[PDB]
Amino acid sequence: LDKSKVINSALELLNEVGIEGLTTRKLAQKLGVEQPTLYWHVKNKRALLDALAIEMHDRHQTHYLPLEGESWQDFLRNFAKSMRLALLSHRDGAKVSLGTRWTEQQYETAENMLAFLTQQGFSLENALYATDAVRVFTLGAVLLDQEQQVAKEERETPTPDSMPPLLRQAWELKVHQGAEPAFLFGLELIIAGLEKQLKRE
Amino acid sequence: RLDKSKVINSALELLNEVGIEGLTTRKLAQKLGVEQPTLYWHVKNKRALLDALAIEMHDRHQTHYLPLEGESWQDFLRNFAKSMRLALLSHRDGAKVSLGTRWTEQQYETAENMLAFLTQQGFSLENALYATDAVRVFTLGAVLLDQEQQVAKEERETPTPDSMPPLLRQAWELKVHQGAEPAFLFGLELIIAGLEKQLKRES
Ligand SMILES: COc1nc(C)nc(NC(=O)NS(=O)(=O)c2ccccc2Cl)n1
Ligand SMILES: COc1nc(C)nc(NC(=O)NS(=O)(=O)c2ccccc2Cl)n1
Repeated sequence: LDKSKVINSALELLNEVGIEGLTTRKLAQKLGVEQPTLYWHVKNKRALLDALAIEMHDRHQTHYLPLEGESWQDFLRNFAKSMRLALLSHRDGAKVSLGTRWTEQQYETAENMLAFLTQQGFSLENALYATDAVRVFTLGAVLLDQEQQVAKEERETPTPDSMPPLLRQAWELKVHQGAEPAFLFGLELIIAGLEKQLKRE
Repeated sequence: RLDKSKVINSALELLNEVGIEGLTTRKLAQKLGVEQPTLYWHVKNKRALLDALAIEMHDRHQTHYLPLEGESWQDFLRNFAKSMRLALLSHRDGAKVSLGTRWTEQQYETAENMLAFLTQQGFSLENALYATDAVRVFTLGAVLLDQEQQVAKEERETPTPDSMPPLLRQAWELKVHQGAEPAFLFGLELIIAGLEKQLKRES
C-alpha cells in the first residue's frame, strides 16, 4: 500500500511489457490488490505514466536547476544530457515522458529554471521557448533513434551501390555516427543560436 | 479492382479512426472489403503500410524537399521544416507515422539534390547532412510532443493557473493562447542561427 512500492513495481512492469502493454489492471494484478486499492495511488494509466516520468527524472537527477557558477549554456547542456540519460535508462522512457507536464509539486523548480534564464537577459518568452526547444529536441533524438532501429528490422536493408555519390557518402557517415554524436551536434546548434539570440536581445 | 491510391486513402481514414497503434493490415483489408493477399500485393506488412502513408502525407502536403530558384539555405530549411510539420499534423499520429521512415530508392535523386544544394551554399557534406537531420529531428519532436499532449490533456485534470508562480503563469498563458507554432518557429530559428555560426567557424 506504499507509493514507493507501487512505483518500483510499475517500473519493473514497464521494462517487462513496454509502454503500450502497461495497464492499471496489470499493475493491480502484479501487486495483488483490488482495482480501487490501486486506484487511490494511481487513478488511470495516464496518472501512472505521469508518476513514472517523475520517478525516472528524480532517480536519474535530470538537471532542472543550475549549480552555483554554472553558465546558462552549460546548464542547458547538462539539462539535455541528463534528461536523455534518464530517458534511456528505462524501456520506452522517452515515450513515457512525451506526455508529461509540470506538476504542482514541481512549480517551484519550474519557476527557478525560468528565473535563472531571465536573469541572463532572456525575455520570459525566450526562456520558455529555449527550455522547450531543448526538451523537444532531446525527446525527438531519442524517439527517432528508437524507432529507426525497430524499423530497419522490418524492411529490406538499403543497397549502397544504388545510391548516387553524395548520398552514398552520407549513408557511410550515418552508419558510423552513433546516437550520442547526432544528439550532441543538434544540441550545440541550439545553444549557439541562443547565444546569438541573447546578444541581439 | 484495388488501386494503390484507394489502399492509401482508406488507410489514412483508418489511421484517423484508430491511431498508429490500432492500425493493422487485417483491419485495412476488412475496411476495403478484400481478402488478405489482395491487400498484400500493395502492402506486405504494417511497416510497408507506414512507409507508404508517410510518403503520401509528404506528397499531398507538398513537403519542401526541393529548393526554389535562388532560395537561400536558411529559407530552404525554414520551408522544409514548416511544410514537414503541417504534413505531420494533417493526420492522427502523423509524426509517429513518419518517425521510422528513410529515403526510398525513388527519392534518392531528391535527397542528392538536397545535399548538392546545401554543399553549393557552402556546407561541408557532413554538416549539410547533420543540419538536415537536426531540423528533421526537431520537427518530429515538436509534433510528437504536440500530438501526445493533445491526447494527455483529456486524460487528466486541467492545471489551476491561479496556483502558479508568476513566471510559470506567464509561460502557461503563452502556451495556452499562442499554441505550439511560435515555440516551433523559435527553435527552428535557433538551429538556423547555430548553423550560421558553424559556417562562420568553418570560414
Ligand atoms: C522543460 O521540461 C519540462 N518538463 C515538464 C515535466 N513540463 C514542461 N513544460 C510544461 O509542463 N509546459 S506546460 O505548458 O504544459 C505547463 C504546465 C503547468 C504549468 C505551467 C506550464 Cl507552462 N517542461
Ligand atoms: C531529411 O528528411 C529525411 N526524410 C527521410 C524520408 N529520410 C531521411 N534520412 C534518411 O533516410 N537517412 S538514412 O541514413 O537512413 C539514408 C537511407 C538511405 C540512403 C541514404 C541515407 Cl543517409 N531524411
